[PDB]
Amino acid sequence: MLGNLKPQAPDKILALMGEFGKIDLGVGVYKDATGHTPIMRAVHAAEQRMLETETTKTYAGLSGEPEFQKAMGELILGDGLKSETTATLATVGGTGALRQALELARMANPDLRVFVSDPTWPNHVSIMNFMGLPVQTYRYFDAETRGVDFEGMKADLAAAKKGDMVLLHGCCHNPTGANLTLDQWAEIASILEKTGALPLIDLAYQGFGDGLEEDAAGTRLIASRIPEVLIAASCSKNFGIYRERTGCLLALCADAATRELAQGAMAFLNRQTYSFPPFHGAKIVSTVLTTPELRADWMAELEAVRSGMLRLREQLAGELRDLSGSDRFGFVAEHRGMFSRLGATPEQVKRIKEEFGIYMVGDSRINIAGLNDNTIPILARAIIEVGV
Amino acid sequence: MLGNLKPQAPDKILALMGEFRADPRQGKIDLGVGVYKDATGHTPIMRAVHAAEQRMLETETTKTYAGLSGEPEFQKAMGELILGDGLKSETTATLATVGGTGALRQALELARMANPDLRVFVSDPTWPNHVSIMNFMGLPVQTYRYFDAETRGVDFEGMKADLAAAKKGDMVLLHGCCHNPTGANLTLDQWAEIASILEKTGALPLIDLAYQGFGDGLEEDAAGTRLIASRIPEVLIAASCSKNFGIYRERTGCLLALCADAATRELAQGAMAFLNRQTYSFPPFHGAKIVSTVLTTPELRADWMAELEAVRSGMLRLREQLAGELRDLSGSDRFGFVAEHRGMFSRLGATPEQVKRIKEEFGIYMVGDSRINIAGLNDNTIPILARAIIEVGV
Ligand SMILES: *Cc1c(COP(=O)(O)O)cnc(C)c1O
Ligand SMILES: *Cc1c(COP(=O)(O)O)cnc(C)c1O
Repeated sequence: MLGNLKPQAPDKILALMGEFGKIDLGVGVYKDATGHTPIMRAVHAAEQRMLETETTKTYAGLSGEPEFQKAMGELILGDGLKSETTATLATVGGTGALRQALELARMANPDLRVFVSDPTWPNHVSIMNFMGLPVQTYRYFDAETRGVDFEGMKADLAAAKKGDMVLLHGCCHNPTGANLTLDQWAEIASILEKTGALPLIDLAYQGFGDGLEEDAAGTRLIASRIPEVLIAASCSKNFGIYRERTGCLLALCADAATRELAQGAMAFLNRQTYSFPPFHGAKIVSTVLTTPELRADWMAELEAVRSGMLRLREQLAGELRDLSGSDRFGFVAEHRGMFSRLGATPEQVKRIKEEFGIYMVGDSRINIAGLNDNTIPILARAIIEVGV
Repeated sequence: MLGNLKPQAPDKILALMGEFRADPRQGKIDLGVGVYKDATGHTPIMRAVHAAEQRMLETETTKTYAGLSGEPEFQKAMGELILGDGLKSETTATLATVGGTGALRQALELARMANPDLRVFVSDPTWPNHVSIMNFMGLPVQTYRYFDAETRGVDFEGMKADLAAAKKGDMVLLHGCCHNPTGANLTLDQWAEIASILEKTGALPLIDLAYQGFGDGLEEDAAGTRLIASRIPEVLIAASCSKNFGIYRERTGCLLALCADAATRELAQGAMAFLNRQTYSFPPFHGAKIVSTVLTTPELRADWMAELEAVRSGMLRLREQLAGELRDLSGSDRFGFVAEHRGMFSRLGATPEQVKRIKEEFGIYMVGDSRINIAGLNDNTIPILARAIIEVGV
């Protein structure tokens, strides 16, 4: 039996995590000045309170806990949360939210295609291939301007037929760092409504872009326009609870009847995959979000992080500038998120890691959070010497 | 498009729970629960577990991404708990999953990858979530005789006669111990015979281990699992930590893939890691960390085993009380099976009419297939339940 198993290729990001004074600029995890990803204050306070209040660990709810579903929905959709038409499913991280989203959609439409961005988070395509779902890409990144090829994106999306799904990153686009503006989001809304394609929003960095509410702007706009939308959210990054594996899937529907259908289908999906969703991380989130004192502190720490990285971006672009007179490496300061695609060709990347000891994802994706004024100059010279 | 979604049926648990909660009767009983409950009808958090969570709170510095297939401490601690000294890492592939269910689903996916023409054989009856998962995946499900309705024991001749029809490559699902929902279990000699059948047919055994420690003890409950692990070169084992550790909601379990050689081990381990990544990526840390901490910390380990021990003994004497009550009431040893059955559950052998006659006449609720939870009994309940059984002529 097991001997017939075909060997499976390594994951882009996770691979370097293993192959890793070395400078780690790979895996999408935030790190403080001392190269450590700390446990957020509000999070630590939440767990302390949990240990004291919980009296049992019995089987809880199949789709998660009501407190979690309600909290997450308000965080993402703000006052646009139409409870009577929204289904919520607690999942094993954002990745699980995506999988469940793909399974739900396929159940409803056995003949669907998925339009993903060029480029996009690698696991998006691996999972789709695994499920056997036909993937279609759409122009998003402009390797020249290092921005978004909006004209090409609209061009490609216009072909989406009713029944197709279009995957968009709610904010802080992994791995490019290039993002759409609110006006651009409104145009996509037009396209989606004209074509009737079901949009699936990957929301894994709410808080790292321009703030909690602003980062959700595009998603709230799509939800206000399109009658049926899917949102897969991850609590890993913005709550700093990566290993807890907590996130959720929101299914926005047109009528209260369809909601019940989807909610049941969602609950069924958990049952056939792993039964109940993990409680610890979800419990942490609901505790932070529902406790005013804890929310305020969380918001503050998250704001501090976002600002820090934004401060690092200026520095990096500045260093490179001094090593170029006055040119092109400014995109770094315009990119919003935790990643930024440089441009270093495949061979250039390997050379940098094997010589300068700095690990960055093959497609030149660098994690700006894992950098500081003591390593920025090193990176600056490292990429300068690697030329082009 | 979501409106063209076929309506998925509700769990069923909730329905029974609602029917119960709605009953205005003051002395209604609920033996349909699927979790352990103490004398006061509560599902406590085990001591060693509460101590582990405290240790973690005071010693953990980060919650970054950890291991894709679980943590080394977890994998080793679990593997040794289940297989004891018979564990050989060079051939054992391990994967941390989201609960036992996750281990099952990942086992099915793994085997289907290895053999697309896989057929699964499950017992009659089995944990209903089993067939459900298989149906969802579209795997051919075959059944083998198991529960003898007249004696409430194992119809072994039927089991082996049916299992003889399994072909090389097919998968056979065995409950390692405390057969859910029947309570009827195989003896080591019967396991030895099953081993001979599996060897002869070349079928791959999938062992569901969700109650190690609830039957006759830790080592005793793993006996059958170990016999097969040594006899059969390729074995898959799906363990759960929900019940024996009382961490139901944490969602902790693991899939062990025993392979014929080290080359196959790396091949299996790589595929298992791939499977987690394609489903939900990294597995949940908390519950697994609690477990490994308890198993590796001597003081904790000891306290945990002592608490499990007490729990097992309590349910066992509770079975004797009921069996004795029935003995005095029937004037026969007809319900002696109650005392022989091991586990948290037991099938009375009552028909749906009987099950509902008991409910409407006695206020005692139970699963439609006459499956009761021994933990839901006590000195007050046993007398009532004993009478109900005799009264409806079960
Ligand atoms: C982090 C991330 C995910 C996955 O988050 P998990 O909680 O780790 O599963 C999904 N999509 C994108 C774009 C991400 O950046
Ligand atoms: C309880 C049980 C399971 C479930 O374990 P989880 O950790 O809750 O998924 C699996 N199989 C059997 C036979 C069980 O009794």
